[PDB]
Amino acid sequence: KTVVVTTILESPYVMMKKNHEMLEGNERYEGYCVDLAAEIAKHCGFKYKLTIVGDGKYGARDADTKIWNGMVGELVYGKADIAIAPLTITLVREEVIDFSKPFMSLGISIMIKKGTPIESAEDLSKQTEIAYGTLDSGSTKEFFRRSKIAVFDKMWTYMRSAEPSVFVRTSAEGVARVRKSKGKYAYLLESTMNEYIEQRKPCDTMKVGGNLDSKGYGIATPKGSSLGNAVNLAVLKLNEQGLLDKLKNKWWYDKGEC
Amino acid sequence: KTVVVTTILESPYVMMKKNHEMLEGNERYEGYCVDLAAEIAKHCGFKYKLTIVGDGKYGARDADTKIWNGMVGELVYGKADIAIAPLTITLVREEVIDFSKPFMSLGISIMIKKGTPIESAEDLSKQTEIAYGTLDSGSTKEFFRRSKIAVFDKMWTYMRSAEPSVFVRTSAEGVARVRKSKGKYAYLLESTMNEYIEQRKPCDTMKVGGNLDSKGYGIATPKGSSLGNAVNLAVLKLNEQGLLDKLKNKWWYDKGEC
Ligand SMILES: N[C@@H](CCC(=O)O)C(=O)O
Repeated sequence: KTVVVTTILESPYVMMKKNHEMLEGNERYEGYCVDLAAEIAKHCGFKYKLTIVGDGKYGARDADTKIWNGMVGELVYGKADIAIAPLTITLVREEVIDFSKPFMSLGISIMIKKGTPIESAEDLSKQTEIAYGTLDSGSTKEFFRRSKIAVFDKMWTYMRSAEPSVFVRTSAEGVARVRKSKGKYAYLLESTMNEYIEQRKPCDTMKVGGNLDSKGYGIATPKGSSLGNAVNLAVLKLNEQGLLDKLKNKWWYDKGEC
Repeated sequence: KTVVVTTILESPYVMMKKNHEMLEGNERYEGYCVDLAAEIAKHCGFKYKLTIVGDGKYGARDADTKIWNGMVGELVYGKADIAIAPLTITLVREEVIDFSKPFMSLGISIMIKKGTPIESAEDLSKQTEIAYGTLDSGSTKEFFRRSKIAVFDKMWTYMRSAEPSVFVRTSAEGVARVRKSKGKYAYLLESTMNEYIEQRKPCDTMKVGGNLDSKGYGIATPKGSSLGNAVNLAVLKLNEQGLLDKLKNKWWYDKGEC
């Protein structure tokens, strides 16, 4: 009756502890989602096993094979009982798995190298010297592609045809590109990651402007799983009790290096 | 098979149109939730009738009789098919009705008459000169009643017993009390409402400090209703289409006076 939890190595959600090689089982891991898993399991009265998603992906459907990858695939295909991770609640995912109400909110945001003369999306859109882009797939890119807002439409037209490519293959790549580009690249990404990186050495990036959209991370379970009802109530309780806000502070701010 | 929508008069979510006595049915109303209802109906392929909740309340469960009032009551007891309203998703409500993923975020916040020497809940809690209260039969009051967070527990202990009563029957009543009390009343209400009022004449109130919590409004249906899955998908679709932010921007900000 041990619950198999799928999650992903993404800081500060799930990280290998300092001495992890000398440790076993759930004790190898630390982070926001590790803490959150422990609290959900306590509330629902279950034992569980943390497992890192085999392919290191969140969950997208291949247009050709129709196969779901990532944590969503592990749920869809019966390999895990619950995903506890920074997994964005999207329409296509909601169609195939069940989600709790969100445990954390986020929106698209702008990361700059400190000293970059940019304070908003409008600022980016009106100029050319400072390049800017998104992950080469997912929620952030799709936001721009689809936007009917003039500023964002202008930004998309620019990003889609910019040379060399302004797209990056991973979050770490986007962050590195801001850091290496001497103020000549701004990266559009989730607020949560932006805010986390801002609190980390070498303390050379900053989040600017308001968020461009709004979405949430949810706990996911296989469609119709009986675990879903209980974990959803657990999320609502933990939020109301102030525990979710505490955990955010714990992992983003309390020991911020900046 | 007309779907009966319960809702509530609350600006800018649902408002009486100017010539409403000369108007019929759904055409009597305007606002964010009126627009949202139309969009959800369109996505979901139903006809509907907007109805204003009979008792003018959001919804709470009486501790003695255990009966639910407000919009929640109308869903619980079978008097409406769906609520499309600024209806906060809470644990106690989630137990008795179904909710979509949130279509708007909010937190409890403090409204003051401008120059009132209060910057935080802590400030309110440490003094008695400036009275403070909340809306009856809503999630803000239920939050304080249930809170084990020390500062909020202290504020509830005060509010529950304050004379004369610090509680109001409608959001508009709390706002008027703030405006008429020469800085000696502060009103605890949701950030969304606070920010709307802050940008309306006579421009004499302000939101102070950070939000006290973080939560969201959901579209609600009776537990197990078939409309639920569909309406939830609609909310996700509308968010991904930019329509929720469009409506927010339309009814807030665009309508600012101050
Ligand atoms: N949105 C709240 C009402 C407003 C309040 O309680 O401040 C509810 O659903 O009860």
